[PDB]
Amino acid sequence: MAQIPTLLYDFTLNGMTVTRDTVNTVVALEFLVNASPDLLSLTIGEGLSEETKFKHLLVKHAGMTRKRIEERLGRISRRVSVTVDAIIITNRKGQRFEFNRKQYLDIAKQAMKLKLPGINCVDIPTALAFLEEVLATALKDTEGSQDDRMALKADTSAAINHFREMLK
Amino acid sequence: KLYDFTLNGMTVTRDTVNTVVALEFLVNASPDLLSLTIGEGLSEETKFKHLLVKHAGMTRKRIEERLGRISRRVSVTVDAIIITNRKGQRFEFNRKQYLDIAKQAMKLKLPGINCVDIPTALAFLEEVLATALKDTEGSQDDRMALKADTSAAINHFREMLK
Repeated sequence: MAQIPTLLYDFTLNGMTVTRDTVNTVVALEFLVNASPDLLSLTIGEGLSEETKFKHLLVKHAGMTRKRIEERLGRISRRVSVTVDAIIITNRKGQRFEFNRKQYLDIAKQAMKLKLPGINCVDIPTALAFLEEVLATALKDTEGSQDDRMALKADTSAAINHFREMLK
Repeated sequence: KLYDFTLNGMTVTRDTVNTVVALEFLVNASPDLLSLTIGEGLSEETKFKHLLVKHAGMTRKRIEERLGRISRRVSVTVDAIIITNRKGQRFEFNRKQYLDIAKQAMKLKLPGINCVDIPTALAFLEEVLATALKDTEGSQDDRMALKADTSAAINHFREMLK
């Protein structure tokens, strides 16, 4: 077993206090609905089920700092509504998309623990979705050093190719 | 071959390497990277403890590679380990105190995927999947879906490197 290394109510959203778990689910769903088709494709790729899209977006956002996810919450707070039973996302045209809170809080807990129900393996695609965020963040962190960026790409490329060969 | 390591002309043990490397990460990793790798809500000592045990799990080849790349940002003195950030600011840590904390950190068994080094994390996932794909008791349909989904995830990951 493995899990996302980033592990209540200490966040605020539309005048109400919420958990980090709720914030992560809200921000992931809002991105799912309102990111441009191009940004969504670049972020998670194509051919995923809606629940798997959420899982991969969730673990990327669950790694954000408090500071950065509070900045996100502020930017999108007016687009979201957390009710007793639902998380409701409004798109740029005013259409509302309802997501069952229970259902997505359970999906989120699966994803944070990299669990696949009924399958004896870590959720490898979700773990790789998280590692993509690690890579993207480490790459920005080198952008004033061509050497450090090259070493990071070369070392990661070697590892990802070794992992390709294992499946070939 | 040298049993210990060389840092800025000084012979240092793996214990010192692990502590230097973890402290350099703590100081110079972006807050975004730190959150991804160890989470938040940790005290300053606990941040180091988590970073220590994670870097201690890196192979010698990978840690010796890291050591070379950070050597220009670190200094080991009798009393202190000194980390310099990209702005020239110096952050100093009592060397004996943090070597002692490191011995305690070595006792931690953390559940998070260890991603202070991305190849290390990918090697863990590769091993875990190889095991699952070989235990043919369970569902062949499940295994073929997992293999297909993982290949697609690897292809999406690869795209970030071009």
